[PDB]
Amino acid sequence: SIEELAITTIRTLSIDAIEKAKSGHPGMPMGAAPMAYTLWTKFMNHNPANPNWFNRDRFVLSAGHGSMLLYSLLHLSGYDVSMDDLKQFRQWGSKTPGHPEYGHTPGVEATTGPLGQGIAMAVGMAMAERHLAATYNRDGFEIINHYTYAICGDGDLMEGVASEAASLAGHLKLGRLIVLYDSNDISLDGELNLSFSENVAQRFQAYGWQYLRVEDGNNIEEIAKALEEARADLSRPTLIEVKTTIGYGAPNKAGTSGVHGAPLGAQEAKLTKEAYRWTFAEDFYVPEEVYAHFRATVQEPGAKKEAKWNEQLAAYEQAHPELAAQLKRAIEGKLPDGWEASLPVYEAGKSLATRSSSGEVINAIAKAVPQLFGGSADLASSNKTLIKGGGNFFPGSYEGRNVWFGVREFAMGAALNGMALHGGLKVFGGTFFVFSDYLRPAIRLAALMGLPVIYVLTHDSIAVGEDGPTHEPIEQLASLRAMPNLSVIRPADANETAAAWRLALESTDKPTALVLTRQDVPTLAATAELAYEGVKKGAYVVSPAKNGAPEALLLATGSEVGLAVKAQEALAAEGIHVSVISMPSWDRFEAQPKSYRDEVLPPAVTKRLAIEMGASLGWERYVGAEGDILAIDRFGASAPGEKIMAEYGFTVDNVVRRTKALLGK
Amino acid sequence: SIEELAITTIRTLSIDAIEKAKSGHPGMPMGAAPMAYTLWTKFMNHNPANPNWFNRDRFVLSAGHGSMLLYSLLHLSGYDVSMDDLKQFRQWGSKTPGHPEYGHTPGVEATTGPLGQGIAMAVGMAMAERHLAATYNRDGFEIINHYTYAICGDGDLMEGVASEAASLAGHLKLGRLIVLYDSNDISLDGELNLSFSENVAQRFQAYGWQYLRVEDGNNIEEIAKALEEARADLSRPTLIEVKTTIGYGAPNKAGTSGVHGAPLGAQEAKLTKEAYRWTFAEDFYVPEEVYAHFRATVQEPGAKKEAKWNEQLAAYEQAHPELAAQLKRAIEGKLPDGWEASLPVYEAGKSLATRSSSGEVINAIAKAVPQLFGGSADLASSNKTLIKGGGNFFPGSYEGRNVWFGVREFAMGAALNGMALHGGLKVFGGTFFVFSDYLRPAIRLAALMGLPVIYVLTHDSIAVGEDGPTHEPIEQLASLRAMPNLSVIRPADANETAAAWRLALESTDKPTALVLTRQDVPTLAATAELAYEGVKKGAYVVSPAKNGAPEALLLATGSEVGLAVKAQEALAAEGIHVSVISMPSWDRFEAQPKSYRDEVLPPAVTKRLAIEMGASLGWERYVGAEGDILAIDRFGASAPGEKIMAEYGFTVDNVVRRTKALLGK
Ligand SMILES: Cc1ncc(C[n+]2csc(CCOP(=O)(O)OP(=O)(O)O)c2C)c(N)n1
Ligand SMILES: Cc1ncc(C[n+]2csc(CCOP(=O)(O)OP(=O)(O)O)c2C)c(N)n1
Ligand SMILES: [Cl-]
Ligand SMILES: [Cl-]
Ligand SMILES: [Cl-]
Ligand SMILES: [Cl-]
Ligand SMILES: [Mg+2]
Ligand SMILES: [Mg+2]
Repeated sequence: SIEELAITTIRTLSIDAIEKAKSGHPGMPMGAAPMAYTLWTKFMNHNPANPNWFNRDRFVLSAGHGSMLLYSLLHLSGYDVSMDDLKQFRQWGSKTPGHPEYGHTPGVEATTGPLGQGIAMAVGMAMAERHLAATYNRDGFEIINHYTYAICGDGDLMEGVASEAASLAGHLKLGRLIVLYDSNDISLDGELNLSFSENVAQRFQAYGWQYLRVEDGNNIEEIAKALEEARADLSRPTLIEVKTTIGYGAPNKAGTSGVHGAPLGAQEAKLTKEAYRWTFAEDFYVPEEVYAHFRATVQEPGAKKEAKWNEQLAAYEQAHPELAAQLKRAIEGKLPDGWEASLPVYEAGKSLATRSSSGEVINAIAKAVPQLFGGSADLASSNKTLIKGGGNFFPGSYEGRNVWFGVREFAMGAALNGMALHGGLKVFGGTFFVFSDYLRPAIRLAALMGLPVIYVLTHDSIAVGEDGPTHEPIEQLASLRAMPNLSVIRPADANETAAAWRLALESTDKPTALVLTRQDVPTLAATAELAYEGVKKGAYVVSPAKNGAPEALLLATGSEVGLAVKAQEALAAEGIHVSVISMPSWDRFEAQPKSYRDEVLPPAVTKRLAIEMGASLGWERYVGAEGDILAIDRFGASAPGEKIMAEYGFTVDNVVRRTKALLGK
Repeated sequence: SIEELAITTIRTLSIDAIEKAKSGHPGMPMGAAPMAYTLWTKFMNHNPANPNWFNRDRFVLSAGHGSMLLYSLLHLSGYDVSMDDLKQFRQWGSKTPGHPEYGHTPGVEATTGPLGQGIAMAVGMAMAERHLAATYNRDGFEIINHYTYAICGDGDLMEGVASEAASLAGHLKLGRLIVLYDSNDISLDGELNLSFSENVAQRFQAYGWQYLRVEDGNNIEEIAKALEEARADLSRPTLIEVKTTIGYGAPNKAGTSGVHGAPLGAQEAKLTKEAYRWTFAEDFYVPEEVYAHFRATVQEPGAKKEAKWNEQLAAYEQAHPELAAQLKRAIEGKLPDGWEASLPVYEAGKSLATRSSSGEVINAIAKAVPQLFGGSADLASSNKTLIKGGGNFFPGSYEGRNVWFGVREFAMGAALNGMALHGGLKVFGGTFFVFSDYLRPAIRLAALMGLPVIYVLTHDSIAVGEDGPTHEPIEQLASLRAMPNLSVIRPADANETAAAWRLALESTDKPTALVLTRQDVPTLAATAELAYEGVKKGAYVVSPAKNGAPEALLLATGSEVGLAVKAQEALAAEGIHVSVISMPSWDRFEAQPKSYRDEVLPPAVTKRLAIEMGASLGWERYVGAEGDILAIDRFGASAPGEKIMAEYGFTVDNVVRRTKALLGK
């Protein structure tokens, strides 16, 4: 049968590439190839000629170690994955990295490897599909309509982020999300029973999922059957548990954890090929009949599906020209001409938390930017993230723009990544800066994939006060500044906050963390003028010395900028002139040339005090060896916030006092 | 009824404390007072006169926003929490912080606030209780035998950490763990149905838990019946869903999310006490007959119980004097005198990954230190954590010392906090450094509570190779360096690894992260002699300049110390003389006096190159303004590790070219 031979071809390309690499994970591709074959050639709607076709079904390999299965299917389907690419598995600069990397392989929809997260990112994709369908499907035109598939394994189902995401997806009745569970009773350290014994069916049923079981993971009629039932039932996400033998066919290693994560070896790979009836003498061998089978089943149907969808789009264009022009910009990642003029501008004196001015920026933008979409992990009323009038994102009204993620920071991070990968949306999530730790691995995959997600991180310091040190960030700032390709902006007032929002929405290729206060911040007088370009360049001179030549520089961020300005005013009354530097974003300031940075931090002004309510790690770069740091390198406390700040030294007097010491006065 | 009157006292005290603080969370205490009084006064075995009684039931309030419910029961029961303490809720330095703080309050077993983690810490405590029962109990002496209780809310049960922990606890059949779920259909933003609609009972049964439902959370008899059923089924852990009205008794605010986290206000407070029939008209008032009731239900029974256990203990001493002697030492936190003699010492040049030398050290410490208990998150084969011959921690064999946490990093981390809090064990957990992000919030809780937990974090760098950038740490070091009260050690070789393990085990008041390699690192010349004092001082000259007069300093950590010594050798062969500095721990170095710091880092020697395969943040502190940093501020790649390290510039020839450039040579 041609189906069997395609499946053996997949199994054997995967083995050989892993042998040549002397590295990788054979056991999962060997057992999962039939289910992956069946989904890829019989149910999934995609076009190898255009992996960016916007209405394609989205596929996610959550069990990322199995990546040679993905690459085998990509290559045989005619994606731009060549045979030489498969012979470069796990090699420097290749298009077949050991775990799936989005942006490095055509057709790969998401970077996985960190277990659990792929499922949750698929949930994100399925949410973007329903929200987009409800925004653009009008008057008989079903322009957004597609499934989200994922293959996961035992480890994915032990990770909490996948529990969070399954709960959320079932709650939202995401009927177009179908997960195939590679259920092989094996994890990395040995038998599944070492660590895991849940009734997975009963658990996914408690979330509101359709559960289906495949007894024989090699029987493609039982698999295709399960897939038909899953695609039929659009009222619930589906989990298809497919019982497999890890390393199926290896006479000595099938069913053992030894086959999870190291090459079969030349001896056992020979015996496996014999067990497969794979007669052929050559390695990396694909019979022409297999390329032909894949042409017939995938390449050629895929191009007609997309052609036929291009026809429906052209008619929608003519029927609904504005709506289609909006959709086309959304797909292209563009914002509506002139949206930015809708941003608020705040006068000096006006005092409100930067979480509150964030709240106002959001609603101001939300009208001008239809593509904005997001929410909070059960803190909308504290983070100030609600889009008023925007609607609740619910199965009865997927057009609603407010997502109620629940107390699931980590699912929220990864769903956000998934929505951004889908395309068509600008997306944000809110929580307390301290609990940004709960989604830390999702922030990392955003950075690695270069996804311009936006984190709304409020309650940024010890000024939080009474809820105490579990709720008071100290190190989180430093911990994000050290992450590559993560933009971090801690705006100093309402105007820097609108600037920060603007830059974050203009980002195309990296996540932005917005660090915001619980407590009021009075608006500075220069920021209305300078914030957008000032924040654009990471740091600037928000308040220059009045006598032009500063005797020392005060360096501050967020709320502390106001503190430093009031110290400046006290100091100049005494005849001591300093320049205050706002430093809303280290990463963007380091992106500028030294010509600019030297205009902000003039080398001749060696006396520099840093002022920031957070760990000191890193501050020596900017204050230098004659400078001083006023920071916090200890945990906080449970007390009114202005009192903590005082006992920790963030007072006008102590700033003046430390500045005077720097100058020998 | 005296029962009602005590329950109403709890409620009023909670309301009054929040009013006076003008901050706090009345909703949960108001709804959950009955269940907590029932557990506290009728089932828990505890002694207010000794909160450290070792065989007490352990209680954790996972829903830590309800702190005043805990402080009320502690005050009323005769723990060292005064009325003045209750009147200082949420104030500076007070014994009643806004969320419970272990070590800041008598009777408080864990710091909570961050949702989900309370349940998983309680799982760890129950794990501790069974490992210690299996170790010390003998026929006729069930000397270790007590329950673990927690109270959680809806938010706890959305958190991934509590799904992981529940799964593991069901798998481990921890029948003595009983969780009371305050099920009030409300969360912080509104109704539970915004975000959460699952069948909790069905999910928890899928884990292997017993599920019990109390329909009227004010009926203390129905609560008592569930606790009796739950305490009687020791084959499974129990979840009791207690249907409660949040803010019960407040005629306006009961059952709304506005009573979650703000004071009632004086009006609603008056109206609430009216509904309760509380007519004393004095804030912070306790009827004398309520104290007397708690003294009859808690104080006197508690002293009798500990006293009976102490009689038991002395009987156990007589019949099993050696085990009783070992038990007493474990309880008091001591290590077997002389244990450190057992640590291995490695000849120079012996070449071994520090994960493998960690493995060796682990089994050396384990043979000499019975109380060592630990495991990995499905990465024992790769982290090298297995205790050989130590047995498997299962219900067959709770005396087994190897714990299979599964792919549950965060539950692992939180459960380690639980075991350290219980007392009597030295605990560790293994996973990839890059996946330490998955347990970040529990690392923070260890630091905050000062628990000498040990993290075994292998695969520390790009040397990991073919698995790619999702698996290669970059920023993790900087992220842990910035955290208060966390010790981070990245040993240079096998001897610094031995010394690191020794210091992490010797710790009493802070956790320790061990940053270990995948790849071999040769053992340096001088570490056999210098490692212990050297790592103890955080940084030390490991290879001083041959001629005694350094032209520059090479600063390095971990596997890069090797590289630095080769460069030094090459440099010396051209007439250039540099000193090499090992810095296994920044935190330990900063704890040295300046006189010693200036001796390792002579202010005279301005020309310094730091060398570390991770983010640059904070190295300017040690290289200074005329310094240079050879670091990695980008993500990694999929390739053989050697290939990546060379492309990223960690080669002998490149360190030499940098050093010469520093010296204008
Ligand atoms: C978050 C995370 N933790 C740990 C790992 C290491 N790891 C990779 S696969 C795996 C488990 C393998 O078991 P399963 O998912 O059942 O896959 P199978 O071996 O059956 O292919 C683990 C722990 C990981 N990649 N991500
Ligand atoms: C990890 C984490 N996320 C968010 C918060 C903020 N927060 C505190 S309580 C809560 C949820 C409130 O619901 P529930 O747990 O049901 O408590 P109830 O209001 O019913 O007392 C949230 C999100 C937190 N403390 N920790
Ligand atoms: Cl608040
Ligand atoms: Cl104790
Ligand atoms: Cl203590
Ligand atoms: Cl004995
Ligand atoms: Mg498996
Ligand atoms: Mg609730």
